[PDB]
This record gives sequence, C-alpha cells and structure tokens, in this order.
Amino acid sequence: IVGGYTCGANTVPYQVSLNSGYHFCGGSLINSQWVVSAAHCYKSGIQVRLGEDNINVVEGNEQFISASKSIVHPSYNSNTLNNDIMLIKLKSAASLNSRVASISLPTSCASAGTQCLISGWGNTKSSGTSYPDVLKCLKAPILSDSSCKSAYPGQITSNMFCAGYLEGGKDSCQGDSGGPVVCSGKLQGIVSWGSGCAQKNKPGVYTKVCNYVSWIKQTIASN
Ligand SMILES: NC(=[NH2+])c1ccc2[nH]c(-c3cccc(OC4CCCC4)c3[O-])nc2c1
Ligand SMILES: [Ca+2]
Repeated sequence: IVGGYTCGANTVPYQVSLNSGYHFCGGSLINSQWVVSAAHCYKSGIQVRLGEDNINVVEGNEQFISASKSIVHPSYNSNTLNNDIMLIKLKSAASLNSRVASISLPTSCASAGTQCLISGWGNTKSSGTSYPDVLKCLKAPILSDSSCKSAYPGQITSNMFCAGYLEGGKDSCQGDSGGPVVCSGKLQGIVSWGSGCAQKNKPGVYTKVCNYVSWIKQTIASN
C-alpha cells in the first residue's frame, strides 16, 4: 500500500495473508471455511494465515490453515486479467472471534464516489521496494467508469472498476493483490492490477465483486 497508514492490530479481521514460505498475496475471509482472492495469485502449497498484523512475528491471534483447494474462475484470462477472482476452501474451519471475522458479500454494486478501505502487506514505495511487517490501510474512492476507461483505454472490462487518486501518491501495489476493497461493510473489490504504483493518472484496478456473487454462492454450495 503506498501512501497509506498502519491499520492497527486486528482492526481488519477479515484480511488474510496467502503464504508459501513468504507472504505473496492477500485475500478476504467470507465465511469460516472460504476465502476470496485473485485468480492470478494461484499457486499450490498455499497456507492461509488469519489474525495477522506483523507477518514476521507470531504475536498471538494467528491461525495458520492450509488450503484444501483453490478454485480459479473458469473464464479467468491471464493476459487481460478479466475474471481475476479465486475462491480458496480451508482444510478446517477457522475459529471466528473479534480478531478473525468474515466480511459480507454485496447485494448491489457500489457507485462512483463511494469511499472504501483497501489493505495489505504490499510494497509501500512507488519507486523501489519496501515491504512492511504490519498491515497497511488506505481509504480511497471508486472512480467513474469514464475516468477509468480514459486512464486505461481498451483494458477495462465490465468486471473491473478503478479506485484511487489520479494525482498519484496513494495506491495498492505489489503484494496487495488478492486483498480486499470494502465499502460500507461489503466486499466490493479484490486488488487486481495497476501500471506501476501510485503514478499520476494510473489508478489501481479492482475485480468488481458484485458481478460474481451468484457464482461465489453456487460454487461454495457445490464444494
Ligand atoms: N498498482 C496497483 N494498484 C497494483 C495492485 C496490485 C498489484 N499486484 C501486482 C503484482 C505485481 C507483480 C506480481 C504480482 O503477483 C504475482 C506474485 C504472486 C502471484 C502473482 C502482483 O500481484 N502489481 C500490482 C499493482
Ligand atoms: Ca504475526
């Protein structure tokens, strides 16, 4: 997260770290056995780490659970990143409490101007790499579709939306992919991609979760 602030320990209880010997993507807990992340974060050997703040220190509240299976959306396109969403089923259910809680899926899509919270352990520099030990937060608004398509002509599909600041300075970045974009307590986006991090007129692009709620529900119901 570039231009953000330290969230405070366990203040984002639905945030998870996908780990394979190091943190490589974020994700969101939607019920005690499933996590939603981005399809491009897919790899085998994923251990999901819940209740984290410092990902390099066991401070208490952490729950490390292996993924039993990861379901990449069947229409995921790795060249355009269209349908960049993945569901991860946990080997055992997590124990939910005030520090580990799930976030609600939306019933309607959010409008431009809606303020959301984006979080993650990704790079905090736009020019260089500085990875934090604790979770960083950024409050950012959803941009209009016209500003988004004007910034990335021919690359935005209806399953994507832009959020951020056109003046540059605040953005999600490498290591934040797969994590949450929460607006008024509903999960509206998944960190997907961007051009560099926090550059002027290049806002971050997110997977539009409201377009996938029936897919998520039907997939969870059959697995
Ligand atoms: N500027 C942004 N809003 C942005 C947000 C998330 C990003 N994630 C990445 C990213 C870059 C290189 C490799 C990645 O993931 C690979 C390692 C884990 C598997 C895929 C990224 O997510 N760039 C990103 C840029
Ligand atoms: Ca820790």
